[PDB]
Amino acid sequence: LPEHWTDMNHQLFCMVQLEPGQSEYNTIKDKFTRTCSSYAIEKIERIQNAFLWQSYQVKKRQMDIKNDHKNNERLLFHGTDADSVPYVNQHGFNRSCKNAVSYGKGTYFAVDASYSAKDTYSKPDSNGRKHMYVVRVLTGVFTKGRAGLVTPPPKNPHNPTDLFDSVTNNTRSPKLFVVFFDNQAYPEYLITFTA
Amino acid sequence: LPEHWTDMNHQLFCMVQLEPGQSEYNTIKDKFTRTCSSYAIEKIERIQNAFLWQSYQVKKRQMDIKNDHKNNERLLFHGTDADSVPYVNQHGFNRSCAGKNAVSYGKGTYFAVDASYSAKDTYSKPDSNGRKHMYVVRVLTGVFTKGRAGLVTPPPKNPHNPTDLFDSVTNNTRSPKLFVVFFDNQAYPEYLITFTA
Ligand SMILES: O=c1[nH]c2sccc2c2cc(OCc3cccc(Br)c3)ccc12
Repeated sequence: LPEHWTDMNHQLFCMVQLEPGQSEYNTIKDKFTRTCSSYAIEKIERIQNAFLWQSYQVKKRQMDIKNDHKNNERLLFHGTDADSVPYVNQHGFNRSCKNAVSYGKGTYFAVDASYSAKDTYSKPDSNGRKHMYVVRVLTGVFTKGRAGLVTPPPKNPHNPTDLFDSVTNNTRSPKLFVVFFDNQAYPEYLITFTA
Repeated sequence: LPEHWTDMNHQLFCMVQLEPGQSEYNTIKDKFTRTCSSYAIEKIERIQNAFLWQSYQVKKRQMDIKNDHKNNERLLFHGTDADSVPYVNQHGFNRSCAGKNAVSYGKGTYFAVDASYSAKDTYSKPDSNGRKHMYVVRVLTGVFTKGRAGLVTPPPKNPHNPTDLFDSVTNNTRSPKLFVVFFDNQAYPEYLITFTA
């Protein structure tokens, strides 16, 4: 388990509220304020989920072998409703769980926090609180998505089981990625914020 | 990787044809013929898929820790069409590709206790040469309950703690004949039986 995690008294799941003004909080807040500087941050939590981390790291090691390079991970954003937050913290992102799915039936992740900050995604709750994850995503080798995909396309129609790792809206200048498998995304931080 | 697998000389995938009279072949044939005595096996292949095995074994270890001393794994059957076999061999069972079952206990991947169920033409569709295809699958059934057609994940054990889930669902908890799983890497395709009438 990562060095920057804090001790969990022999437990496997903890949400740790970050200390404002320390390097870790500052780094995550800056990623958010790059595009969401008009919002108000209530708190940032580090998600320490040993099981989800384990499964994700196995997939990363496999994708690093398959792709023969270690440039397969991106840090992306995911806005969701308050009622989904406990599920994501414990189980991560589930493609089987309203919004447009124009690039395929997977879990969507934004390059810019401002996109995930839309009320359609980070739905404000009874109190006006909005919720956005900072997510480690194994985007790997990607291609343009399209409606109705249930997996990424093959890299070559001649070898139909050798797949792209993810899809995007635009390969030259991506603003969203879609992944189609359990444990290709690790929810690393939860930002609680208002407009 | 299991020590009795063939050496794949650094390759990550291969299908190994088994020999009749070996215990490994005979136990699978016996498990199949217990309910499919009218069909005849062409061949049995051991599926050696390093990446699927790694991710499955991680999930098994997690479930064994979480459930504390449950037998979490069952050996079940899955009939499918020839067009799906390359994908399953490489990538396993994808709930997003699964058909609606004639009796639906949820939107997931279905596995049968009896080979006879998987042997129905509706699952193990005969190909253009009359070959039918059935996997023998290690499935992490864990702690289960009776499913419902509307499920896209197993239900919670307790409605006041919605994130603490059953591992799988079944048609009948007293006499299970099918199980449904809703997550990737909860089922390892271990053998492929090719068979005919
Ligand atoms: O942060 C997100 N959270 C959630 S919760 C349900 C969908 C999304 C989403 C979709 C996203 O893209 C959907 C989409 C799909 C097609 C065109 C355009 Br533009 C945008 C991007 C980010 C998120």
